[PDB]
Formats: sequence, structure tokens, C-alpha cells
Amino acid sequence: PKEYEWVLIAGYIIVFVVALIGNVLVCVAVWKNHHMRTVTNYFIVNLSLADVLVTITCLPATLVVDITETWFFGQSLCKVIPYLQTVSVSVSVLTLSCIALDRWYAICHPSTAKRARNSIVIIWIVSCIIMIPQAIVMECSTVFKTTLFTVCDERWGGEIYPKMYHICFFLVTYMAPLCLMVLAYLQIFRKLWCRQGIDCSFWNESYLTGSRDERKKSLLSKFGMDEGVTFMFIGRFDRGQKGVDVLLKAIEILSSKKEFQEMRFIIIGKGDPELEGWARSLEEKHGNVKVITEMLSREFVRELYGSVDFVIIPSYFEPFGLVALEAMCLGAIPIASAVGGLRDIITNETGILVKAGDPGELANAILKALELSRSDLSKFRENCKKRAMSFSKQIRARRKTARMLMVVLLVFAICYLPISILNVLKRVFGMFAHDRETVYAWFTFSHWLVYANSAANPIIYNFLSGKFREEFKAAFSC
Ligand SMILES: Cc1ccc(-n2nccn2)c(C(=O)N2CCN(c3nc4cc(Cl)ccc4o3)CC[C@H]2C)c1
Repeated sequence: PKEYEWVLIAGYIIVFVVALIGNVLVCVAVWKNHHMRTVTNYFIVNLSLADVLVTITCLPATLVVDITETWFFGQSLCKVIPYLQTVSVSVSVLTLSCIALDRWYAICHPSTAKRARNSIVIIWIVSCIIMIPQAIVMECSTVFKTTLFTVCDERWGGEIYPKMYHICFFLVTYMAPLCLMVLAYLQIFRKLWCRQGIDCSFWNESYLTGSRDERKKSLLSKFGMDEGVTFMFIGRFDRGQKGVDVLLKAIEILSSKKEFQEMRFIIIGKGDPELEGWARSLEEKHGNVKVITEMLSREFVRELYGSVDFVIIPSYFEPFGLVALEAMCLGAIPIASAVGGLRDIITNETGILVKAGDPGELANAILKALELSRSDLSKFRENCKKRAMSFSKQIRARRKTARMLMVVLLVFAICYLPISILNVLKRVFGMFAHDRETVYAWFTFSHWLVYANSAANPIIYNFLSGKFREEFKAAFSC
């Protein structure tokens, strides 16, 4: 014995050094730089600690056993080292699960460091408890006389128990949390990439020409309106969704007031023929109200956002205030409902918030926007622009971290698939009961791969995380 031995020793050494240095540097990076202190990164630290554990205590023993096919260490270590192995695996899996859970909770339904600490502690306790059977079953057996060798292996009192235990181990440490994390991360993907975001390259002021005053003058001239504060609605005509009913009702409330003559309204969209007719009746009734049911290009809408004073977003429900972001990027000030999404983007410095379906509150907000429009609104518009850009920035960042995490999950799944399938085939379906060197080679490789995962994570952080890469950079600077 044996071929593939030098590549096994070499690979184990490489993995050992890279995993040790790498995960230690991960922990150092998070601990010494405060901007690194996020829930995700605390969890990541936990992961690296588990990896360091299994790297120090299990990897060498595994190399020796896979090389010699014997157990030189004691009975105690024959209990301990497999126990530490399984515990490390459990900690890793549950840590990934808590990461995915955290991201899902923060992204799909918009988590403190204390909560995260509790999560960590729980993870380690659960992991240590559920892996007690592993420690119980492991036994040393003497095989033969001139010599004798001892091997360390699971001792079962039947054929059913190992099958059940390894089914359970496969489900708990691999299959179920993997499935759950996949579901969570695909929902997260759909949320962050497909439903969130904004064409920042299109929705910016650079494409418009002339001052805002000139554009507004052109706007009102084109619409056949006198000068005055201009409000804009763009959503669909629904009852209980985009809230054009709230706006129409509030317009009726305002129409009796003397301030109404100072206001201008641009209501755009299709939908309920009753609401469309209501809009058209209000349009025919008042000269300072214009209704557009026809389809408008993005360029025209962009010009609108860059010309009007305020944009009214009276939604009952708005998970993604993309209209708000588009308008704010072009200097339009939002008067929106305090529903989650608009509630997220807009603050009291970057717009006006109102109760979702209260026409009185909306009319009051419109009046307030008028009195506010009696003076310079520059600072306000700039605040809106910078808030929108900041929000978009945050979305892109969340995309980066989420992609990194997904990649880690994938690499984990890949790294643990072979040993999983092998264990299930051997222990549950009783295969490999008959050419042994091939099976043994597959097993040695699978073991090495499992340990290779631990070295895989930190370099993943290096290539897919700017902050981690920068701290790694600072570390290796001699
Ligand atoms: C070496 C190694 C690495 C990873 C493994 N893995 N499978 C699934 C997840 N991870 C296994 C493995 O097949 N396990 C883990 C616990 N077991 C185990 N035997 C070990 C022997 C040595 Cl020298 C060191 C650690 C040992 O862990 C026996 C039961 C069995 C289920 C073994």
C-alpha cells in the first residue's frame, strides 16, 4: 500500500493549512474590524470555528486511518473524534440554516446580535446533544496468531438500528435543511433580483435638460394648465390596492377649498371603468385636473417625474415602492401611504407619509405640500435623490451578500453529497457487501472532500466579499 497515497497526504496537508489559516483569518477579520459586525458575519464566524475544530481534531486522525486502515488511538478517542466530527457537521448545517433564515426574514419580510448569540448557543447545544448516539455506538474491535490490529467502527446490535440511524443522520445533517435553505434562497432570489431593484442607469436627472422650473413650465404649457404646484398619480385604477379612489375622494374634499385653485393634478392609468369614469367626471368638472388613460413611454414618464412637484402614492398595499424610487431619483417629492415598502424608503426628510386609506389625511398632506411649495424645495428634492440612490445601493449590496451565501450553500451541498450517498448505500441498503479497493478509494476521496469544504469557505469569502478580501489583504501584508 498504496497508490494515490502521496496525493492524499499532499491534499490533506494543503486542506489543513488553508483551512486553519483561512478560518482563523475569518474570525480575526470579523473580531478586529467593527464594520464587519453583522448577524451574517457572526454566524460566519461560528461556521469558521466549527471548521477549525474539525480541522484540528479530526482531519489528521482521518488521514492516518484512511492510510493505514487501523486505529492507533485509544477507545476514548474512538468515541470522541467521530463525535466531534458529527457535532462539527451539525453546527455547520444549522449555522447555514440560521443564516438563510435570517436573510429570509430580513429580505422577504422586513434580527439583533443578541438574537444571533442565542441562535449560536442553541445551535451548539442541540448539536452536542443529538450527536450523543454517535459517541455511544463507536467501539474498538480487535482483529486477528502473531499479530492483531484494532479498528474503530460503529457497533450495532442488529441490522435495523444502523439503517434507521443513518437515514436519520442523512435527513437531519443534509437533506431537510438543504431543502429548506434552497426554498428560502430561491424565494430570496425572486425577491431581491426579480421584484426589487430599479434601472438606475435610466432613472437619473442627467438625461433631462434645463432647470426644473423650465421643465415644469413646459409641462404645464403642454397640458394646458396655469402655473401652480403640480401633483401626479401614475398607478393602476384599483379599489384597495393603488388607492386612486383615495386620491379622487380627497380631490373632491379639496375642491371646495380656496387652495384647490392653486393645485394641479395629473392622474394617469387604466383599470376600473367606474373609477375611470369618476376620474373623467372630475376632469370635466375642474380645469386643474387632467386624466391620462393612454399608454406612456418610459421616457415621457421620466420627463413627468422630473417636471412635477409631488408624486402621490396612496397605495393600500405596496411591497415595492419602485414608483417612489423612480420619482425620487428625478427629484419628485413623494406623498405616500405609510405601508411597508413606501414606509421603508420614505422618511420625514424625504417625503410625506399618510394613513393608507384616509382621504382626509391625504387631502391634509396635499395642503401641507402646497404650503411647503410656497418656498424653496431644493434641499427636499436633493434629499429624495440621495435617499433613493442609497436605497438602491443597499439592494445591490444585499444581492452581493446573498449570492455569496448561496455559493457557500452550493459548495457545501456538493462537498457533502458523495459521503452522504456512500453512507446511505452502505449503511441503509447494505451495498459494498462484496472489489473493495475502489469503494475504499471513493470513501477516502469523500472524506478528503468533506474536509476540503472547510478550506473552501474562506476563499469564497475572499472572491465574493469585498470587505473580507480587504481584511485578508491587510492580514498578509508583511
Ligand atoms: C471521516 C468522516 C468525515 C465525514 C463523515 N461524514 N459523513 C457525513 C457527514 N460527515 C464521516 C462519516 O462517514 N461519518 C461521520 C461520523 N463517523 C466518523 N468516523 C470517523 C472516523 C475518523 Cl478517523 C474521523 C471521523 C469520523 O467520523 C462515522 C459515522 C459516519 C456517518 C466520516
